[PDB]
Order: sequence, then C-alpha cells, then structure tokens
Amino acid sequence: MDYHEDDKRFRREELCREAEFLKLKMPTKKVYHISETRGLLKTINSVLQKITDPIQPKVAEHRPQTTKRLSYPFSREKQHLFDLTDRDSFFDSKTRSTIVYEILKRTTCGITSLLANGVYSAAYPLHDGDYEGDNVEFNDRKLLYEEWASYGVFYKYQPIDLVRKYFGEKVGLYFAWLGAYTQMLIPASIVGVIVFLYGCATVDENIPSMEMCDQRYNITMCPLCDKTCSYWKMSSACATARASHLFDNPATVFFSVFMALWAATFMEHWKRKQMRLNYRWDLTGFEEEEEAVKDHPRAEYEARVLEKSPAYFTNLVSIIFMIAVTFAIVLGVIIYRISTAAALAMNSSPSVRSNIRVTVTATAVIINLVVIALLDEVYGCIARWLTKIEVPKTEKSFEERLTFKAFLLKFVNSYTPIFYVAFFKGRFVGRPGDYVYIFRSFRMEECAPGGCLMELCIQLSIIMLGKQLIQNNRKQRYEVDFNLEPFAGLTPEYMEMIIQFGFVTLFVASFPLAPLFALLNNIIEIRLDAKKFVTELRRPVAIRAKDIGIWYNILRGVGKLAVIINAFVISFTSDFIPRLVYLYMYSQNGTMHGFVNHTLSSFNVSDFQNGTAPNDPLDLGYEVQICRYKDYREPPWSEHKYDISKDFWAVLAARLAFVIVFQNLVMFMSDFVDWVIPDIPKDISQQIHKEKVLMVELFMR
Amino acid sequence: MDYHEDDKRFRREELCREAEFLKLKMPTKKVYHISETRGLLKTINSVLQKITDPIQPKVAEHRPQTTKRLSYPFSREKQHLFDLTDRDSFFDSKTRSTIVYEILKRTTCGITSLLANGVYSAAYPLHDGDYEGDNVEFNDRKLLYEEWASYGVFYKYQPIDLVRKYFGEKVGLYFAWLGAYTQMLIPASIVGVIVFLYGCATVDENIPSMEMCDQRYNITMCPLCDKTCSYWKMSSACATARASHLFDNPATVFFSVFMALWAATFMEHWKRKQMRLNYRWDLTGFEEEEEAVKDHPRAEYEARVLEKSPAYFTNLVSIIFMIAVTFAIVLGVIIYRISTAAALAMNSSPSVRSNIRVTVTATAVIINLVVIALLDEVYGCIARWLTKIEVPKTEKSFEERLTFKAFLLKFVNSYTPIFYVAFFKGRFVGRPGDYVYIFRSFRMEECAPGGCLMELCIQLSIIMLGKQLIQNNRKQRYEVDFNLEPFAGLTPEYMEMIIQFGFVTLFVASFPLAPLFALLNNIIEIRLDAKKFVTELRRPVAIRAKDIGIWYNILRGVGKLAVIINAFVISFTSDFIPRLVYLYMYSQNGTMHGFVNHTLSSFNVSDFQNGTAPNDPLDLGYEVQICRYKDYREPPWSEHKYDISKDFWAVLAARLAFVIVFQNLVMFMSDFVDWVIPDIPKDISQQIHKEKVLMVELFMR
Repeated sequence: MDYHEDDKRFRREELCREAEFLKLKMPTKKVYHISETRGLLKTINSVLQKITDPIQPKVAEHRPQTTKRLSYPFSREKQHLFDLTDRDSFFDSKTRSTIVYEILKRTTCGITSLLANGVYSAAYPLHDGDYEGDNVEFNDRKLLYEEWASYGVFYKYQPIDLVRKYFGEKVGLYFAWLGAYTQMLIPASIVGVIVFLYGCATVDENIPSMEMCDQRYNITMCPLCDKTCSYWKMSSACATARASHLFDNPATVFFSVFMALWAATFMEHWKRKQMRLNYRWDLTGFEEEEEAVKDHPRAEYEARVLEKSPAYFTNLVSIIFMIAVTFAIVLGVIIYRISTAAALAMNSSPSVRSNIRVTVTATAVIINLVVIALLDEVYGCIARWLTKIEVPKTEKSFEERLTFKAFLLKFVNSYTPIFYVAFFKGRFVGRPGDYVYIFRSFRMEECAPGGCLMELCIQLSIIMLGKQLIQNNRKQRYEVDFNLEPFAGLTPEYMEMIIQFGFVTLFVASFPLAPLFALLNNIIEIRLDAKKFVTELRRPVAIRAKDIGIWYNILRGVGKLAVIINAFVISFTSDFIPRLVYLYMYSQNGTMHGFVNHTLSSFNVSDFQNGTAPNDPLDLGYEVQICRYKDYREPPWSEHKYDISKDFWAVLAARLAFVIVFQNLVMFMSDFVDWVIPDIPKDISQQIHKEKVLMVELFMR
Repeated sequence: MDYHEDDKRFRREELCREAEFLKLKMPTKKVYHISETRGLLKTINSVLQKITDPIQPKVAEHRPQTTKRLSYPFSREKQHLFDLTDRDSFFDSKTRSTIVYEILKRTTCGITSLLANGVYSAAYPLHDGDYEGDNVEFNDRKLLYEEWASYGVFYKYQPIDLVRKYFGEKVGLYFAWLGAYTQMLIPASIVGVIVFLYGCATVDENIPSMEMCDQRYNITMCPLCDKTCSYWKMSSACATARASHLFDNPATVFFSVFMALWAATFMEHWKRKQMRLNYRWDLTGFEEEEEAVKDHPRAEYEARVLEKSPAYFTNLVSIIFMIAVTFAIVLGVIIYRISTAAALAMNSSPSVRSNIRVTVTATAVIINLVVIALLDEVYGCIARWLTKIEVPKTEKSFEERLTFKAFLLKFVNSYTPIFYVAFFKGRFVGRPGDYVYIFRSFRMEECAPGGCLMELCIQLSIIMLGKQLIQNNRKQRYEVDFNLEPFAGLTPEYMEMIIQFGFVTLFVASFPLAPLFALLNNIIEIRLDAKKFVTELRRPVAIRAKDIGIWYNILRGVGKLAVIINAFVISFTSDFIPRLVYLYMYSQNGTMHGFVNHTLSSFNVSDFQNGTAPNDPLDLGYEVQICRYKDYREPPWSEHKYDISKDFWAVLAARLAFVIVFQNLVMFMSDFVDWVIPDIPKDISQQIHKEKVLMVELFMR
C-alpha cells in the first residue's frame, strides 16, 4: 500500500555520478514546495511525492480551476474560480496529480527534458486502489471497471463525468466523442439495413439482372485476359450482378444524400455536446497563449542561431512531405497491384476448385492489408522524423504538425487501394482491338465480370470486418503501477476512428451497410479502450483540454470530401447513370428491357492484335463469331468501327451532370444543416447567463 | 449658436393635451440625470439636453468604454476601461451624445417608442460647428469636409480614425470597408486592363474570327426570326465576333481564377483590417446578449398571448418569402423579355437606320433598369411588411431579418436578366426544322448573331456605367440641424456595394474589365457618401459596432457563388470549350482552321415548318439552297438528319467536365488562400499581449 502521495517518479539505481547529481539537483529544488519520500526495492530504487496543503491552494489559485461553491441554483452546485470548504480531500487525486505535475513541469533542474535525457525512468501518478480487489472500500478505478469497462455493460451509457473525474478532460473527451459517434451510428445503421433489405427485396424482379441471369440468350463475351483464359457467357457471371443490385439500387443514392446529412448532423451534434461538456467541466477558457514552454531543441536552435548570426527549410520540410505523400499514393497503387497479382496459380498446384473469384480477391485484400499494416509504422516514423527536422516552436504546434502528417500518410495508404478500385481500375484499358499494355508486356487490368463494384464492396467488407477479426481471432502500489504499460497517447486511438469515419462517409455510396460494421466495431471498441485505460495502462497525468483539437477540422474535411467522392462513386462506378440514360433516351417501351443488349458492344473476332486470341476458342462448345465487350463503341458492321459512339458521350455527359448537381445540392444541404442547427444550445446559454448573474449578485452582496 | 449641450429633441407645439402630458412625463423623469433647456421659435418649439459631469462617469463606468491612460508603450497611449484625467472635455461630443442617448433609451415614459408614437418629431445630436464657415476655430466637421469629403482629395487616403471619432464606429466601419474594397480593386483593375489589352492584341490574328470576317466564303445562315427577317451572311455580323474575342480569349479564364483568388484575398484582408480597427477602437467585446430592449409589438404580442392562453406562422412567413422570391425570379425574366420586346419598330416610323443592334439592346437594358428601379421600392416595402408581420424578438434580429430579405429580393431582381441572358437565352429554341414556340404564337428567342456573349457584355457595361451616369447626367445650430435630412441608415449604402461586388465576382468570367468600372464608381462613391454624411445629413447617434454584421456573411456567400457561376459562364456561354474540343479532337492540322465550318450545321431549306420561311428569300442576291444554323446537328444529307450528332454530346461532356474541375480546383484554391492568410495579424497579437501584461503589471503595482 501507498500512503497519500500524488505523483511518483522512478530513479535508476546503481554518466553515473553525474547522473546522480543530475537527480539530486531536482528534488532539492522540489522541497521548496513538495515533500519527498525515497522508496526502497531490490534492484532499482524509486521516489514518492506528497503535496502539502500549504502549497495546494497557492497553485490552485495560480491557475483558476473552477471548483464547486456552496450555493446552488435548482439542485446544481454552482462553481467559481477558487472556493473555500473544510474537510481537506475536496481536491481529488486527478487534480492533485495535475498540480504536482505542474510543479514538476515548472521546476527547472522541467521534468520532461530530464526524462528524455534519461536520468529518470518514469514519472507517473498513482492509480486509486485496484480493481477486482478483496473488500476494497469504494474505489473509483474499481467502480469504473465494474460499470464502464466490462464487456457485459456494452448497451449501457458510459459514466462520462466519472471517467472525466478519474482520467482527465482529454480522456473524458475522447470517450465522449466515441460515445456520440457510436450513438449517432444507430439511425445510420437502421437506414442502412433498410436500404440493403430493399435491395434484397427487388433483386428477384429488377430487369437488368434478369437480362444477365437469363440463359437461352447465350451472350458470348470477350476473354478479358491476354492469352491464358478464354470466352465466357454473361449468363455464368450473373451472381455478381445479382448481388451488385444490392449495392447499386436507386435507394443507395438516397442513402448517400442521407449520409451526407448524417455527417453534417453528427458534426453539429458533437459540437453542441462538447460545448455542453465544456460548460459542465471548465466554463472558463483561460488556457492562454505563450504559457507553454518551448522545446529544448527549439531553445538550442535559437541559441545557436543567435550565436552564429531559416526562411527556406521551414517550407522545404513541407515540400519533402508532399513528395512523400505522392510517393505513398504511387506505392499504395503498386502494392495493391502486386497484391492482386500475388494470389495466382491457385488451380494448378493446390487445385482447390474455388470457381467463385471471391477467395482470390479476399486473399489479395488480406495480404494488401498486411503490407499496409507493415508500412503504417514506417510512415509514422517518417512523419515523426520529418517534424523533428523542422523543430517547431511550441509543443502544441509540434503535436498538431506530427498529427496532420501522420494522418495524411495514414489516409493515403489506407484509401489508395479503394480509390484505385472505385475509380481508376478498368477505365484505361482499351477495346479488344488494341489493349493498353503497360511496360509492353501485359495488359493493364480488366476488373471482374459484372463490374468491379462487387470487388470494391467486398474489399470494403473485408477491411471493416478484418479490423475487428484481427483481435477477435501485497505489493506496493507504485511498483504495481510501474509494472504496467506506460500511457502512450490518444493519437492512434483518434486516428483509427477517423479512418473508420472516412470509410463510412466516403463509401456509403457503394456499401450501404458500412455504418452497421462501424457500429458493431465501435460497440466493442468503447469497452476495449475502457478496459485498456482501466487495467493495462498507467494513470494518464490528466491534462485539461477544451475540444478534440485538429481532429475536428480533420473530421469536417473528411465530411466535405465525402460529398464529392460519393458523387464520383454514384456516377462513375455505380452503373446507375447508364440505366437512367437508357430509360430516358433509348427505351421505346418505357422500361429498361434490353439494357444489357444496349450496354454490350459487338466485336468481330477476326480483328485481334498479334495472336492475343485465346488458344482454345472452343471452351463454350462452339466457334464464336462475335464476342461482346462492354465499352459503348460502334459495331464492327459499321463505317467507323470500334471507335467511340454517340452513346458513350451521352452517358459521360449525364455522369458529369449528375456529379455537378449532386455535389452542389448536397453541399448546400450540408451547409444548410450546419446553419440551421445552432452552435449554442438554449439550455446551456440560459444556465451560463443565470450562473453569471447569480455570481455578480453574490459578489455585489 | 448653441451652448454646450449633447443631444436635442423636437417637440410639436400647438390627442393634444394628452400629447403634452406624454411629453412632460419624459423630461420630468430626465432631470433625475440630465438638465434641460426648452428652446423657442415661431411655430414649433424645441428642447435641449446638457449632460452633467456628476452623471458622466457614472454611465461611462456603467458600460466600459475604453478611454486612454497616461502611460504609453512605444509612443502609443494605452487604454483601460475607465480612466482619470482633468480638463473635463476628454469626452468628445460623439461619446457625450452616445451617453445621453443611452439615458434617453433607458428612461421610460425608451425614446424610440414615443418617437414612433409621434409625440416628438425628431431626436438628433448636434453637428460640431459648420463647414466652410467664416473663421471657425478648428471644427471637426470642417476638417472632415476639407480633408475627406472634397472631390479633389479622391486620391488621398481617408482619415478613418477621425471619421470614427466624429461619426461612430458604424460609419467608420462602413467607410473603412469601402476604402479597403476600393484599394483591393486596384490590382484587379490593373490585371483586367492587361487582359483586355491582350485581347485587343490578338483580335487581328486569332483564327475563328478571321473565319467569320473573311468574305469570299459566302456562308449563308438561317434567318433566326419567324416571318419578318430573312437570310444573312456570317461575313456581315462579324464585328460582333471580332469584339467577342476580347471577352472570351484564353486569358479570361485566367482572370476568372485570379478573381476568385482576389475575392478570397479581399475577404481575408478585410477580416484582418477590421480586427486591427477593433484593436484600435474597442478591444473589449462586452456587448453582451439580452441587453437590448425588446420590440413594443413583441411586448404586446407576449402580453396578448399570455392573456388569452405561434409555432407555425414563424415558418409560414418564410414560406411566403420564398414564394415571393420565386415570383420575383419569374417577374424579372418576363420584365426583361417585354423590355427587349418593347424597343421595336425602330426602322418604320423613326427610320433612324441604326444597323448596329446595339442601340436597341441599350434601349432594352435601360428601360429594364427603369422598371427594376421601380420594383426595388416595392420589394423593399414588401420585405419590411413581411418582417413586421413576423414580429421578431429583438431589434438586432429584426434588422438582420429585414436586411436578408431585402438583399434576396434585390439580388434576385438585379441578377435575373443577366442570369437569363448568360444561361437560358437561346438554348431551348429548337432547330430550323421545328422551333420551340411559346404560347403557340411566336418563337422563344434566338440571341444575336455572333453569340449573346456580346449582349451579356454590353448589358453588364450599361449596368455598371449607368449606375454612375444616372447621377452624373446666424441661425441656431439646433434648427440648422433640424433643416437637414434625417440619417436613414447604412443599409442601402451597404446594399449597393454588395450588389456591385456581386456583379464583379459573378461575371468577370465574361466581362474582364468589370473591376475597372467598379473602381471608377467607388472612387466617386467614397467622396459622394463622405460629402453626404458631412453636409446633407443630421449627425448619426454613433452607436458602437464590432464588425459589419450579416454583410460579411453575404459577401462570403456571394464569393462562394462566384466560383460556380464563373464555371458555368466559361463553359456554357463563353464558346471556349468548343474551341478546345475542336483543337484536340477534330483538327487534322493542329490548329483551329475550320472551326466555324465545324460549328455551323447545314439545313435543307425546303424543310421548313408551315410557311415559316422568309417571304423574301432573295435578299442576299441569290436563291439559297442550304442555310447553316448553329446547333451541332447532323446534316440533311444523312440517314438520321437534323437530330443531335456525336459532336454535341462530346462538347457537352467537355463543358460539364470543365465545370467540375474549375469548381473543385478554384474552391480549393479559395479555401487554401483563406487558410494560409492568418486571421490574427502578428502586430496586433503582439501589441494586445504586451498591453495586457503591462496592464497587469500596473494593477499588481
């Protein structure tokens, strides 16, 4: 058991005597305010730190931390900058460790500089008691483990005031944002399941899927590979189109519009919720500028430049970063290409007889996720080094610059395969007359029969489900806390949820139940992070924070990019604008009977390109006279044959017109939602006005 | 001459005795603070109001107005909430009249309610001295008339601190914004004149204008009127295309991009300038909420509803307003249509022999401007009534709602003819096979030969120049100020400049010297408004104000709409995308030789529609065999004749693709400029931090 100390530091028991002097210079400056009690162990010794009530309100008034009054309006205890009450335990251990860390950070030799120097191994506050203990007397860590961090309490709300009071406003704000996100993902998931079930209802009776799954037509297609494979009927690969109707029905456009409205509504809902929490925790915004101490490399840089005495390297850093982002785009493209070219020769040596082309795609996206998870650490280390060579002035700007660089690298190498599949997958391959060969050897890529919307959708499925299946498959208190994992930070746990929000808002236009997978991951993730923070981590030092920070701007930017990416998905990969163009220009019946016959373009088989015909052209049981590819081109019985016809330009013009009207109308709807939903809630504004007039009443009397 | 009073009210000398009692109840409540001296005249009597130094710092401390200290950092007098100095004239007449108006507004029977009741005719402060006077002793009104309001001082900067100190922060902020706008219109005008001179340089050697002005081709066009007029060569109406190259060269696209960057830069420049002025005038932002008194109809409404006791009429008001805006769109369209159909029969009865089709267009746009200037008052009165029937709660929300409604009505009926000409002018008329007749009588409209870009450009010219040519073509001080014009408000003078900014930013894509006309109007308008405020108006009561208000949001919205309207202009009316499509798809030479032959589509003359041929088809001196219209259609020697060809869909697809890439890239550039240019200037942030640390130094010692 510990006695009632607040912070705790770790020595290194045994340059060496220079290190001992660098130690002893610090607490001899600390006894000016804070007591000490050096602990004892077997190999490496440790030291304690008890605050004194002489110095407690001195620092508690040095920075105004709004503590509770004695008078209360309408059963709610009012709060003021510093207050007076007996029973000297009204400073909880969170605030006590915050004060002692303020003294540890202000007292020079702060503590972070010598901690990076390596004279102290660790400096951490103490966990209140221990969870699952034998008759522990109302422990806050135990109460949080029982009511918040268990897995069988996933349905319940989370005690956000108690997790704030125990872990600090930063951890409380992360869990409040995660709770608001998982709560806003409920109507998203409901409408997504409704849309998917409507697709399942109309699969059996939509016409352009019956046109593909209908036999007795015998539509012979072109091989879509150079020399290995051969011709194939459109009647065979029709389960792909039958399942693609689930993902490109006319309700998924409604779900795209609804998801942009949902993203704007969630932005406003979290803004109002964090204003409410800033009311409930710290109404005052006295976190002023130029109070944070500069970096030690910043101090060395300014001392060196004033000694030997800067306007070009500060932008050369960003130039290097933009070159790295472009290289990361190209590297993600080629890593996905060699990933889908790695899972090959599946039928010769194993001969498992898949005959679904879903096993090979799942293997491709799984090993692509493996290589991306390997490159994540490299990109993070590169961003850290690339900020450390810039040496920013303050720690806030250092964290924000490192966060933005690591987010751009994670964004790029996480959404590059999906952007590649969704947009630039099978466009720039030519007709069967002349294919576009890259590096003169082999054709570029033709995406899977029935469209590569299905490839995109099962890629999103395997990503949003594999990020869950990879995990699913008597001692003293100070040394017990030493044996835990040090608290790294909230930046990767912010980053994973921002990447998931990007997945949802960017590709609901093709995957209408991405909010369902995100909600089923977040329900587990809230309790997993809760169990981690309670059991496996040292106590975070609990620094105050007003909002999330740069992550809200990142969220708003991803929500802005979601509109244009959804527009481009619905137009250029959903096969939804060709159906409207058929129905409203080339119908002659009012219905889309013959849409597949209008989409597929004929091809005289004798016009190949230097023996690129399949070596066995008899696989369908007959010699083929005309294969039918899919490119909106002129027939071979024409004056201008195989060139682009009028229908390609008509469909393309309608696609771009839909991008224009979708982007404009949906961005205006998002701006209108953000403008109608008010920034300041009525209850919070009325309560702060009432509290301020009651405070000036109390100070006038 | 007056003695040293501060405000001044006007009685009504003669229900009647009830009106006299309603008078006398007010100053008998005013002598609690402020002295009075009832004046004397011949017909209607007046009353004065001298403040007292007993009550002067009492109200000057009731609201903190930051007055100057005695200590100064770096030759700049520091300021604090209220200060102490002898020589009791350090409250200027502006602040003195502000204090007396605060008392007049707070003392019940405020003054505005009884002024609307009609018991006082006028309540105005007094002008310091008089301009152009015989040996006046350093008068501030005279100094402003000599250094700011003269016409021969147009080149000089304006004394913005002195016009603030004499007229209030609202008038100072209007003139500061107008000065920042006219100063930002200098590089705009320079680059616009450079673009126009580049067009004048390349007129003589561009190819598709030589193809039109070249004779010996004898391209016979179609009459573009139903029965009256006849065929005409493209060689005749080629001055129009020769002058249209000035307005649709490839440099005007650069000017559109530069004007969007200029609008974003001007937004950030004014934001920084008004933060600088808010530093220099009132650093404190204590203009709190719920301090403004409610409306008297609002008080009557709440009293009535509590007596007889609202969730539907508050939105029915906006429904009525949106119906009025749609009706105003349709009314502007039909007013411009009957305006261009009014100037007719010019050759029969007058027989002036114009032969330019610029006189009739100038007459059409002039009488359209006349009818729009008549409808402006109707729309303003309708917006005022439509807000008064809503009865908003506070005066700030009343002014903002009335301002937004009057701005939407002015926006609609000011930009409807130009939107109609630029976009929906000659699109929805058919081919010469079947024209689209409206109301079964006459064809819709075919815009002028050589494109109606020229009609749009001379319409913008006549608007932005006619708004300047319509104007270019011993007594006592209290009664002298009574004989002036009462200060109405800054709302129409804001509105005119916002409409001009809309003209500039929305149609620089076709008119590359609209900033030149706006600058030449603003140079006159600054000194005209200065001369008005100095000489012709009563002294405004000088209420403080932080920023412009809703006009900045209106400016930012117009700057956002400018991007998409410029994209649609450059694509769909500039004839710039057909030239790129020709040059990069149908060239066979690398140059655009034959662009007019590719644009014009043939037409067999014998296929008209029920005798809609011209009755004299021999005006060109020969019987015409094929007329050539301009619609990108198939020739009459075809299997599918007169229907839309492949080139129409190709050009339309490229047009929409240019709208997409222009809107996206240019909106990202505007967001990047707004994000790079910082909100808080370095000098102002450093000076407020230095002033605050010096203030806490002075109050700690």
